[PDB]
Amino acid sequence: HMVDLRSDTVTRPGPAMRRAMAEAVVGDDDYGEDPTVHELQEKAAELLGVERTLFVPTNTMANLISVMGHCRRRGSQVLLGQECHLHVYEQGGVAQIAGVHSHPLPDLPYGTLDLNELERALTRGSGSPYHPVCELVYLENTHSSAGGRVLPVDYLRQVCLLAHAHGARVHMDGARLMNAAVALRIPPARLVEHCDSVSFCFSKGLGAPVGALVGGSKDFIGEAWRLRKALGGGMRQAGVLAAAALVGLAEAEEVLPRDHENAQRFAKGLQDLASPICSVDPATVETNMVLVQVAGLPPSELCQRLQAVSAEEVAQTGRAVRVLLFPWTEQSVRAVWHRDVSAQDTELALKKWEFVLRQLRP
Amino acid sequence: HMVDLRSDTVTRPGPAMRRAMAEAVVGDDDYGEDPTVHELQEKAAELLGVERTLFVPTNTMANLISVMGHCRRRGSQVLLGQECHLHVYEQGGVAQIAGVHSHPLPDLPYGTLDLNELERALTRGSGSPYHPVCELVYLENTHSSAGGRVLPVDYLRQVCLLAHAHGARVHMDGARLMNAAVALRIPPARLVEHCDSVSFCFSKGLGAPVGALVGGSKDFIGEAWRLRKALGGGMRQAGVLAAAALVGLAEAEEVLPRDHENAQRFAKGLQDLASPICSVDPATVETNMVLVQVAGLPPSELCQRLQAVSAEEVAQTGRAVRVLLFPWTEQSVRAVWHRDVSAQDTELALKKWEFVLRQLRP
Amino acid sequence: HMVDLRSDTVTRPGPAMRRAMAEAVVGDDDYGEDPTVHELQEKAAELLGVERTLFVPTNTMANLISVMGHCRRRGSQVLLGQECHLHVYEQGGVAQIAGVHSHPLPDLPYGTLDLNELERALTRGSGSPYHPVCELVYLENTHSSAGGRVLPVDYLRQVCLLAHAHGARVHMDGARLMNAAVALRIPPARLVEHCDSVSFCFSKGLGAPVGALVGGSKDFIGEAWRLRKALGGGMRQAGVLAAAALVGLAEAEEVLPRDHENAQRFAKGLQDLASPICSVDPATVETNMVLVQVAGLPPSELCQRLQAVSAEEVAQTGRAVRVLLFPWTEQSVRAVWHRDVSAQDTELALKKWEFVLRQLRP
Amino acid sequence: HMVDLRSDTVTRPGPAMRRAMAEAVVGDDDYGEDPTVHELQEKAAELLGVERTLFVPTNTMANLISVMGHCRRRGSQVLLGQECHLHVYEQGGVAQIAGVHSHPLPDLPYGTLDLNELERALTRGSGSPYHPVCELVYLENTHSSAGGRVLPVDYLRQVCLLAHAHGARVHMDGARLMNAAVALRIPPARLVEHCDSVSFCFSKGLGAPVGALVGGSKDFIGEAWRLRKALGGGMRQAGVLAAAALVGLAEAEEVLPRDHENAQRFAKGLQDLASPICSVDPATVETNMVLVQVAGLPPSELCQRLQAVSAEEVAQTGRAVRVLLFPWTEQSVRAVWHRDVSAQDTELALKKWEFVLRQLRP
Ligand code: NA
Ligand code: NA
Ligand code: NA
Ligand code: NA
Repeated sequence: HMVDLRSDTVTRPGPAMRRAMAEAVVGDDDYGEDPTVHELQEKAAELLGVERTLFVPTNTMANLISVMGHCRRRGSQVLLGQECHLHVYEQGGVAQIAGVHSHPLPDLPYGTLDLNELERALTRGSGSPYHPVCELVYLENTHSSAGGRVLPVDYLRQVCLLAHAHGARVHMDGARLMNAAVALRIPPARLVEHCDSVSFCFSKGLGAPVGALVGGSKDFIGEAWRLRKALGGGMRQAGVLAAAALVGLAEAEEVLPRDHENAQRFAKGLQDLASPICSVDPATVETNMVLVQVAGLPPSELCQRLQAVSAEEVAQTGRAVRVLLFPWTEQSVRAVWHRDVSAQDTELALKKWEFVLRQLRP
Repeated sequence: HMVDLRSDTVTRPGPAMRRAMAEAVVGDDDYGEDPTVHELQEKAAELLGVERTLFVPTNTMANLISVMGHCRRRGSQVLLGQECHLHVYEQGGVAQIAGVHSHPLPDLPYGTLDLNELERALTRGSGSPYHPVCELVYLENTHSSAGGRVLPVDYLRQVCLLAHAHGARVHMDGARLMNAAVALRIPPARLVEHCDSVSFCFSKGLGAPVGALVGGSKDFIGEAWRLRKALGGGMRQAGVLAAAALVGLAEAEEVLPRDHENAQRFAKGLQDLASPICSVDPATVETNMVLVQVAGLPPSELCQRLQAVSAEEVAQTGRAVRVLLFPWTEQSVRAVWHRDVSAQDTELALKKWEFVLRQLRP
Repeated sequence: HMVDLRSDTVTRPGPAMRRAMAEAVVGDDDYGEDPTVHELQEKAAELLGVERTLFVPTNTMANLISVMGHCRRRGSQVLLGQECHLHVYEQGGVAQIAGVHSHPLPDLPYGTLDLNELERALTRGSGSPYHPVCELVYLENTHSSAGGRVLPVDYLRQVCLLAHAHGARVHMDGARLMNAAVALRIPPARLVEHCDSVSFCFSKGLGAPVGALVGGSKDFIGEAWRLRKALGGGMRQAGVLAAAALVGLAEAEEVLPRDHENAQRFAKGLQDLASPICSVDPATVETNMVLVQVAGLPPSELCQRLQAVSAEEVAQTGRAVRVLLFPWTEQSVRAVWHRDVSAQDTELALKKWEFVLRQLRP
Repeated sequence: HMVDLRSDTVTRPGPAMRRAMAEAVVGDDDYGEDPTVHELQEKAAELLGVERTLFVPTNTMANLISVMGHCRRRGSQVLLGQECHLHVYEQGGVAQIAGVHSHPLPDLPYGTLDLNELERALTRGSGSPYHPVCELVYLENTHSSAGGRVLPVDYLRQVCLLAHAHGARVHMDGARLMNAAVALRIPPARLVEHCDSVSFCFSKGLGAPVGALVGGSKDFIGEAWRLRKALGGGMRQAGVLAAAALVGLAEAEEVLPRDHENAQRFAKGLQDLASPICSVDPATVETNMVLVQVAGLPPSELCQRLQAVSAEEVAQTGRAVRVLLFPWTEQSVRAVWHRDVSAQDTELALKKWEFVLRQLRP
């Protein structure tokens, strides 16, 4: 048995998705003739509260397009977080493709930026021609590096007021925006109301194989077409991929709560072990991610034992569970849940954790 | 009835493709865990005679990655054709994304570059620190703007000898490389032997919904991984798309000849009309493209009548055929054939052409 | 003795210039406090018929700033000549710094672009989102690679009408704009009336050691300040350099005619030699440049003998004149006159030419 | 009377400089024919312990060239300080011109980077293909935003050891490197030994009108020639500017100590006032900069009164001193000394400060 808790991208297509792709009325998206792409775009337009949307291959390109479509002035700056995906895990494309300066701000605890330091950054070069013009504030809901932490609607409101005052636009990396709205029990459009543009991934928690989109005003999405074309994302018969995305877009309000519940149950069960090696605050688990603090054991070696299977595991637990994880920081590991991790898989991992912890118990 | 001859991109998935997508063993390609992507990559590596390949969303990104991975020096130049796809229909991404200077050379007749002007250009900045360092010679086989003209193997050899002498690499835009190998009756690797890297489109004549790849040495493809990731093409479960691509890769050497025959038959049938309005030399038709010279009628109005249907069309011909075409030059229109145009569709178009020409015969 | 006819950049400061630099009321140009910079900027503003000007280190940066300030849209194109300085001798900075696509057009004979091919290029992507947006037409008066050929006021008018129709701006590389206006006997502002922006070099024919400027509307020059700052041209006490430039700006209408007369006299004297090796049409000499066609002798080797001095030269001519030149094409060499070449130096070179030609006379 | 303490850039040419410019043996530096440029370059090479140097218009271009010549890989990162000049006051040219990602680290107190956060950053993407390749560590000696704080030789050594271990190069922004070497009483080459490249400004404390240079190995400076040419800094007769630079380079080890003494004396005199409004620790004054902490008064209004002159100022002090200063932070102002501020000017400022403080003493 294998429980892959490394990321929510490993979701494989389900039966409904696989048929939807093969039963998809397709066309040339470059000519604007794929109806299944057109459906996904307009369904997500109402879901996200934006005028238009634009299907893109990845959410990485979705962010790259947004930065390029907002930060167009030569000498423009984006205000972003120090541990957001755009700054860390996107090859620095803000500079090597967009040519836009980045001023990162701290946000590690709760995925939020200090609105005082935001005001300080938005005002330092508010008019001076000696400083780059900050034209975009980049937010991440949920924040992946912080542990899937939800950004409150109130924090979203304040950021925009501060940004829109100093003449800057607001984009939200909504790679896990459905996870945030599921946790807050609010419609997803209430989080995007306080934004100019948004990104949205289908390949993560929703279960789709490939797909993402940019959302915003009709003009911003119209300018986004040329940027998607130039970056290499002008696919032809992409209604094959939009069909599976439409299925997961409809199954979000029933699949994602299960991943949050499995995350909470795991965090509780791991806390009920009281081990000096591993510590988890079940209240930090806001969505489908559990950040486990490891002490005394290198996070890489803990993952190695959770993935390994020994005869003694079959002695105490009875099963052979290979728990797959990623070491996140130097003292922590990250587990992420999805629709392909069952609730009994969650219990199987907890028992694998029990065995592993006891073997390395101080 | 409707015959879409605007481009070979409008190829829609067949039943075998649609089943292959839904029956695909998929995984996270970003982690290198999609086996169907690995299969398509390894099959095309042997087909093209390259060490490795890399599945990308479009051939536009495949070309962009090749330029970026070859023209890396600050102050680098690419030698390309004046009417090649990279120079005209890719939003100038060689400059706005790659930051690479372009020196275009004429290529309109046969898709070939004058080896004298190439040698002169390769020598002007061979050592001078006042000129950019030419690091890539960009070729297009087949050449789309010229009418799918095939580049001879000997011409390919000479270009490399001239380039490899002055320390430049050779990339071939093989968006229609399978069409070239079918016309030349040679395996595709014999055209790529005289290259460092190559591009290869699946979404055109091969019938796939989405997909392309970059080919070359293992080192070049390893550098291509970061460029695909940074440009936004690092998809996750892309074995869904690779599965349909594998079907078209196996059906190419039997589907594309039918498209060449339909193109030749159409050009002949148009030549057997002897009309002063339209003229086509059936010897210029080397592949699946027919460049029709228009006289007396603006090329846009010819396309409008071929798509339109009138009561008199049902009087003279008996059917209602909507032939879809794109005006190409100021005095010509471009027709491109694919697997979704049947041989009787070609005859239906020829009859629609007859009617249109006869109404405005002067 | 030495007559350097390689370029007009080798002009060394005169006595009036050297005192003007040492007697210059200077200040911090970055703070806008250098009055000698302010004087040169406003004097050139009236001279060129522009609202404002901006002193820059080189004319290379002046062009780079103009392209950046006009071609600001992501996916913008500049229409320029194939043998203009921006395309050939500026390290392809239109792409590697500005990130702007370049569509070069032929202009070799008279430095003019075929207005039909200009219309064709300005219309091909006039609205299509598949093509880059042409936002700048780049002209060169005089054209250096063509042999200092003057662009007529009428040709300037037509280009602008064609450009301003399709919503593009016009910049003129006026590195030798005073040479053009001196030849046409018109004030320099009459050539810039048909332009949006202009460049202007002081280090060439005017005699200054360092300096250039960008001219245009007050907004374009205000946006140019940030671009000059970012590229590294925000000098501090540059009134030292502006003072020498103001001297040459006042001495242009008395120094430059002498360089044109010496060029014509040389071309005549060389034509009155009737040598099969060298040929010069004295009517192609429009300004201070003479393009000498060489046949039977590699242009590099002719320059080597003109620079060399032998005992036999002292036998036939009596003097030891080292004529310094540049081989320009594969069958031509380029001579350029300036204020540091005297009229007797011109006669000394012609005699050195006589001797050299006779030694290699077929 | 007027004391300009806003920056050390306002240094105006002295008589020896003004004579040196007018007595300069100049030539075309682009052809490598300006001997005075060659002299300044060779003298600074021995002074800084580098193989070669390259005269550039500004130190902004010198830094831009260094970043471009080090951070050349597509997907490269520079490790720099959060308040360093490259990150704040250079229009983000690291991205909008160089296309290089920036990971800034805190440095506000002592201008030093936390070697733990540096090691952590140098290891996060030491091999991972998901992270940009860190190729340059950027240091600033002295650190301008921190108040001219000197970086110790030992701290410089450790940074290189950490960088050279993880395969990164070290560049030092030596805009005020002579101020650092005067404070440390060491030859300047001992600070540059722990570097690959360095920058060096002449227009600041040294007194020159215009000029700076890049230093490093012969190969790095050879690559710097094309970058200086492409950015627009390839001047012709720059021995005019190099001549004045040679004067300040020889007068540095006797002029800069006077500026350090005036800064210390001022800070002491301000400390001997014991005012609740303004506070300065004279031990933070390491060079020619005094960071004055302001309380109760917005820093802008303090500068307005120090520049203003009233009848009561002539009543209490007897003179009319206009002290020119820049508000630096939200609670501080920055004073910088240079050769054009005399020791009695410092006493006149201190008396102007006394008056201003006493009027608003609470
Ligand atoms: Na997925
Ligand atoms: Na297709
Ligand atoms: Na000069
Ligand atoms: Na100065």
